[PDB]
Amino acid sequence: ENLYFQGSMNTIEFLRGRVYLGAYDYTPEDTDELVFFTVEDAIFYNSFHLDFGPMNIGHLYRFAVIFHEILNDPENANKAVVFYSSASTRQRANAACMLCCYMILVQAWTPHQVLQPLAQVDPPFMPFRDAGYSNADFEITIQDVVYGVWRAKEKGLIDLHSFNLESYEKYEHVEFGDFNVLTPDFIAFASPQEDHPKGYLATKSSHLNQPFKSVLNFFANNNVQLVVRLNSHLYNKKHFEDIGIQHLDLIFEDGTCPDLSIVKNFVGAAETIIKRGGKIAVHCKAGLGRTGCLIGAHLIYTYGFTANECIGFLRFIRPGMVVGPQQHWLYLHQNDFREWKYTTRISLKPSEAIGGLYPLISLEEYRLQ
Amino acid sequence: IPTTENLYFQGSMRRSVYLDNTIEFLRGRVYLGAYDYTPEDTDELVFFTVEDAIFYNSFHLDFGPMNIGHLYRFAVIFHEILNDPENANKAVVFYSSASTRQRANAACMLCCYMILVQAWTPHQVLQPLAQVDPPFMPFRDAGYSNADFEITIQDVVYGVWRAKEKGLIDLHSFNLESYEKYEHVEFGDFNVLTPDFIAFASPQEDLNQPFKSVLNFFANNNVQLVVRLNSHLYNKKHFEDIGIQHLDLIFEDGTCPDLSIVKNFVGAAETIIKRGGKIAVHCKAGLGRTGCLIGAHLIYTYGFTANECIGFLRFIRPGMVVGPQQHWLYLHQNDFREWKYTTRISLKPSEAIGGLYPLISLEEYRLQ
Repeated sequence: ENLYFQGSMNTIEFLRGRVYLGAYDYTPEDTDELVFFTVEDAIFYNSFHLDFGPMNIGHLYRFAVIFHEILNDPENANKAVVFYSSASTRQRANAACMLCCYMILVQAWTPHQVLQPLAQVDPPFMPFRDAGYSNADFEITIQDVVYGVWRAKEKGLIDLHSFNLESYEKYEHVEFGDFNVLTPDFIAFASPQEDHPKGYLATKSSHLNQPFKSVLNFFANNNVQLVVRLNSHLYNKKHFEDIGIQHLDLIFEDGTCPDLSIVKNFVGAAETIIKRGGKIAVHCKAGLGRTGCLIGAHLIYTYGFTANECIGFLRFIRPGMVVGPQQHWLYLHQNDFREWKYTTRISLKPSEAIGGLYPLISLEEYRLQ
Repeated sequence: IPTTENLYFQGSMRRSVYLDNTIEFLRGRVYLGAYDYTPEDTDELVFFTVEDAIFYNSFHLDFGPMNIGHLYRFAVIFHEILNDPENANKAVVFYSSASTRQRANAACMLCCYMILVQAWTPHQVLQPLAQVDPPFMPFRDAGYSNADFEITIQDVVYGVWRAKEKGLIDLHSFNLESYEKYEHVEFGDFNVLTPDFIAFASPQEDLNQPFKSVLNFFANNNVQLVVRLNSHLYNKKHFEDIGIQHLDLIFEDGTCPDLSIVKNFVGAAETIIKRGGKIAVHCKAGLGRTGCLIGAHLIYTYGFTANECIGFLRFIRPGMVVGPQQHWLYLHQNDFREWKYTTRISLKPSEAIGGLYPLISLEEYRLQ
C-alpha cells in the first residue's frame, strides 16, 4: 500500500506514479518527484562464456530488499521510483526480467500484467542465450522466464518467504560443492573430484577435499536418498554409499543429449525416491547441461512446463543449465515427457538398470503385471 | 518457383565475405544486411531488397511476419537473382531498412525460405540470427489493446518447420494466384489454412459479390461444415442450400471460449475430417475467435506449441489469435494435447453440434 496508494501525482511504467523502469548510461539526479536507483555494480551476473542472464533468485532476493528499503523510506512517500540499468540490450534485459520476477514472486502479479509494460519496447531486449561454447542457436525470452518462474511459484517450487539467501550463496561456491537445491525434490551439482590435498601419508586425515566434504554432509543432512552421476568417474562412489545414499550411473557424453531410455530410467528412479519422500541429487561434470536434460524432463513430466519455461526456471535457480543442442532436444521432446503421464506407468517390479528402483513401463505392461 | 542451385547439399567451397551490418547464412553466397541507403553492386556482391514491392498490410500495430504469399514471391525474385549468369561468382545480400521491425520481417522471411525451399532445419536458420545487436523486434498481435504477448522468429521458424514436416505446407502445390485472390475483401477474405481448415471473415447480407465468391469456392473445394462464432450477419440457409452443414458455436467478441465449446468444436471437426471434408470457420474478422478453435485443433492433432501454432497461423493468415486469446491458447495448450489420451470420439451423435460426434471421456466411452 506503500506500493499501490503512494507515489508522485527511456522509461517504462509499471505502476503509475510509483514504479518505473529506465535505462541510463549516466546517474540521473533525484528530485522532489523522482528517486532513481540501480543495483548493477553490486548485483551482477557471472558469465560462464557468453551467457549474460537472466539474474538468479539470489540476485532477485537482494534486489527485493533494496527495492523495499527505497519504497519504505518516508522520504520517498510521494515519489516515483525509477529502477534503472545501463543502456546495453543485455543489461536492460536483465533489469527488466528481474523486475518482472519481483512482481511475480513478491507481489503476485500475473504474467500478462508484468509483460504488458515490456512489449514492443524499442530497442528490444536481448534474448537470453545458453552458457556453452558453440555459437548460439536457441534463445529464451523474458516471456519464457516470467511464465516459467510464475508456473514454478504456482506449483509450490518457489517460496521467497522460506528462501535462505545465505545457504543459496554459500553452496553455489566451488569450494562448498557448486550446487543448488532446485526444487523440494532435486539438487543439481558439479561432480565431486577426488584428490589428495594433504598428500598420501596423512593417515589420520580424510583425503576428501572441502567441496566433497560439504556435499556429503549437506546431502546426509537434507534427505538425499539417491545420487545420479551422468559424467565419467572423477571420484569413488563408495563415499556416498558409505553415508547411506544410493548411487546410480546414467552416464552419457559431455554436451550430448540422452537416449529416451536413459530419460525413462531416470524418471522412474526419481519417482521411486520421491514417493519415499527423498531428494535426488544429480551431477554431470558441471551440473548444468546433461543434468538439466534429465531434471528438466522430470519437471515437464510432473508439472507441464513448456521447454522454454523449464529452461528459464532452471536458470533462474542455477544459471547456465541446459547447454547447446540440449536446448533444441528438450524443446523437441517436451511433448514426449509431458505425455508419459498417459502412456506409461511406474513398473511394479524392480529394475537392475536403476539399482532396484522402479522404471517407467508402457501402459500395456502395467496392465499385465 | 524456378529451379535454382541446391543449397542443402555441401555444394561448392566458397570464400567468406565480410561486411558490416551483414549476417552470413551461407558462406560466400547468401547474406542478410540492413542498410538505410541503397548499396551498390560490386563485382563480388549483388544486393536486393523487396521492401519496395512486397508489403505487409497491418491491421493495427502488427507488422509481421510476412506471409506465405509474400515468401513465395520472395523466392521467385531470389531465384531469379541466383540464376542470373552475371551473378555466378557473387555473394547475394538480401537486405531491408534498418528498423528493428523491417529487419525482423526480412530475417524471418529468409529463414522461412530456407526451411521451406532448401530443407534447412530450425537450428541451421536460427544460428545466424542468435544474439544479433540490435535485436529483432518480436512479433505482436493485430488487436487494439496494448501488446502483452510476443512470438519470436524462433517460434515462427519452428511452427513453419513443423507444419512442413506434418504435410500442412507444400510450396510445390501452393497456388499463389488463388491465395492472393481470396484474401481480398471483395472475394470473401479467406485463407485455406491446412487441407482440413479454412478461416474466413463473416459474410454479410442485408447476395453480394464476396458472399457468392465464398459460396462458389466452398461448393467446389469440399467444405462440409461451416462454423459461425459471431452474431448473425447473414442467413445460414444459403450454405445449407448448397448442401453444407452450418453450425453456430457463438461466443463473445474479443473473448476466449469455454473448454466445453472447444471440445465440441474438436469433435465436430474430427467427424468432418474422418469423412474427408473441410471445415470453414468464421467470426467477424476470421482472426481472433477463429484462431482459438482452429489453433486448439492443430495443437490437439499435431503437437504444435501455442507459440508455434500462432506463428504458423499468422504465416498463412496474418492477424490470427488476438489479444488475450494468445495467453489463453498458451495456458491451455496442455489441455488440447492431453485430450488425445483422456477422450475419444463418441459413437452417439450430439445435437449441440448438429448431429456430429463430440469428445467424451474414456469413461463414458467404455459404457457405450
